Amino acid sequence: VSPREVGHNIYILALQLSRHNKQLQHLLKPVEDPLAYYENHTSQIEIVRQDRSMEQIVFPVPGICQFLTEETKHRLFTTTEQDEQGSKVSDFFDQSSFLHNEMEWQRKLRSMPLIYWFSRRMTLWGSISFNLAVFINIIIAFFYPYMSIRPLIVALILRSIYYLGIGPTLNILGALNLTNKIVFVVSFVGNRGTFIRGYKAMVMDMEFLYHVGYILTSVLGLFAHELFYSILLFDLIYREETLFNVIKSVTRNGRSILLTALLALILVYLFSIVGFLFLKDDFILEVDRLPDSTERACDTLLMCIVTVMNHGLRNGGGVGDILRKPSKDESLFPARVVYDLLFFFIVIIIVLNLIFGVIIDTFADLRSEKQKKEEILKTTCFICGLERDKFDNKTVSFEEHIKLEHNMWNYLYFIVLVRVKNKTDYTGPESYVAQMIKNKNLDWFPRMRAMSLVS
Amino acid sequence: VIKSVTRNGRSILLTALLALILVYLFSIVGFLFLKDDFILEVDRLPDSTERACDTLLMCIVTVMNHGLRNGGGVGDILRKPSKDESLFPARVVYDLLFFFIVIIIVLNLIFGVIIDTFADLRSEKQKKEEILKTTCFICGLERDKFDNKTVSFEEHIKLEHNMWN
Ligand SMILES: Nc1ncnc2c1ncn2[C@@H]1O[C@H](COP(=O)(O)OP(=O)(O)OP(=O)(O)O)[C@@H](O)[C@H]1O
Ligand SMILES: Nc1ncnc2c1ncn2[C@@H]1O[C@H](COP(=O)(O)OP(=O)(O)OP(=O)(O)O)[C@@H](O)[C@H]1O
Ligand SMILES: [Ca+2]
Ligand SMILES: [Zn+2]
Ligand SMILES: [Zn+2]
Repeated sequence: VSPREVGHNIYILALQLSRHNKQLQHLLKPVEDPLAYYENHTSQIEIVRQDRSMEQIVFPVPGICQFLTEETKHRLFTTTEQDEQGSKVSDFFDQSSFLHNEMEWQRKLRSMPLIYWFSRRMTLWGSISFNLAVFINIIIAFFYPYMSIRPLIVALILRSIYYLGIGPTLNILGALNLTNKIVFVVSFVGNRGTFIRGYKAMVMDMEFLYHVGYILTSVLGLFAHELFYSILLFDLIYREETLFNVIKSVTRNGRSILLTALLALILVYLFSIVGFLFLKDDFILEVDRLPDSTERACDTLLMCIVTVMNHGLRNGGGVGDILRKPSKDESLFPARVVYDLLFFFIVIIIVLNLIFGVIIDTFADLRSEKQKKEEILKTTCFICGLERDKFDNKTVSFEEHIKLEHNMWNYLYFIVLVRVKNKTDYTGPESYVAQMIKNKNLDWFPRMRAMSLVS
Repeated sequence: VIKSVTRNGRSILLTALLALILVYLFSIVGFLFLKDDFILEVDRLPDSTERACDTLLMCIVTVMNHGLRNGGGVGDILRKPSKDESLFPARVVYDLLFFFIVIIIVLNLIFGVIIDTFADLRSEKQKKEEILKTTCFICGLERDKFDNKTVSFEEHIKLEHNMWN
């Protein structure tokens, strides 16, 4: 038995009693301070019983709950998605076991000082890696083939190049990049705790495979050929969230873009068939022969298709740009004019612009989705889903409702308490919530209801 | 109109850095495999062709300067290959890949960002104007609360909740 636990229980009893006594309410207010400690370690939630009645539960916060990370909290709060009924409770509750496993990993990790310290500088390791990769690629670009502190680093690199040489500078930079990427991967695993789910889950994790590929590329740059260092420049997309969104603008409707490209290819095949059938003599292409200056590019259907696809798409005016220039007196001049105008209109003006139109549409779609998600998150309760306008002209404000009454993290703390507490010691509401969790029922989370609003 | 471009200038610059990285990769490939094809015509002030891929730096400069500025891409300036050559399919794939990846997509991301910014500015301006016109500055009540009331919204904002008062 610990006096602190008994004091906390008596404090919870006093808090419950103070609802009907103003003197107790005043005395329990904190001015080291026992009241302040109990107040920072006490939490409260609202639950709905079988009889659709709302009850306020006050419980002490489990000790393991102090190890939850602000990055994990922000990530959950910003990624949790609504369900068909428009409720985030399903996903937020589904992540509870992962949250508890993360708390236990953090508690285990903080006992290992070196590894915790290494895990605390993941951003530093990544920045160092990116800077080394940029410098290596710049040196390669500017010297290949051969034979803030950033200004200081550039000066040291110039001095190393001037004294030792480009090869030795590149070798030192590569070794440093490899050591730093290894430290970064060790820090990444120690922090994210991805092994906690399992070796299968860790392998399935895309970030971990991306880092492993980074490591392999760095090894290849160091040993096989320095030119493999260029691939590391792709880390810019990983590092930048705006560039990633810009690329998403294109990768969200990639199926649409590819179908448009297949449609362009089909129109090119048809135009090549027509040209082979009727304009064979007009496909004369000039050629710079290495040590005649023109060749026929439509003697076979395959080659004609290749010529059209390669040149008409890449020419502003279309296929007609590369074709032999016809004389007005020729009997096929109107046919050629119709051919050229039809290709330029159908393929260049319309089909080639469908890809850019799809990209623009995707841009707008991403903008609208992001705005809607931000609006919902900012102006709606995470748990109950009530809007800010329901709390206007109310004793309790929306901010207090989300800070004290329906705190999702307080609900998580209750779930962890129900998980850690022995079955024999459960109270009424603890047992009800445990039974509901066992039965896979979320009706105990409030929904569009608030005790402060109704009373 | 200039704000339409300067609001997401970071996005434009990141797109340009991405274009530069693709140009660096394409230049590396060309130097490794298409060195002989980088022949550029030159008007010498008082031979008429020069090799523009003898070093990686110069090749990068050539690609960045000409392939971005040419509608058809880098393939426009490269030596024209004969179908009988054993590298003709490689050259075709090179040219189509550069024109598709760099010109069609990457160069259009800047214009797409500009258009998106245009729309964002339009929507923000409309929302701000609507709020200002149809909401009380002080109390924030809308016009629809004053319908069928002795005191109208205009009188509420002119006499009752005057910010200048
Ligand atoms: N149900 C909810 N609806 C909306 N926002 C919520 C909800 N629960 C928590 N938040 C927000 O999530 C963030 C986490 O709140 P939290 O209780 O952790 O406060 P804190 O300021 O980080 O902690 P402390 O001040 O007690 O050290 C805060 O922005 C809080 O407003
Ligand atoms: N709280 C408010 N909400 C909305 N509009 C307001 C508010 N207070 C003032 N305004 C508007 O701001 C402008 C300034 O009003 P102001 O009292 O100065 O009237 P004025 O016509 O300029 O003066 P006067 O007629 O007395 O010489 C007017 O358009 C008024 O409608
Ligand atoms: Ca009991
Ligand atoms: Zn609530
Ligand atoms: Zn008012």
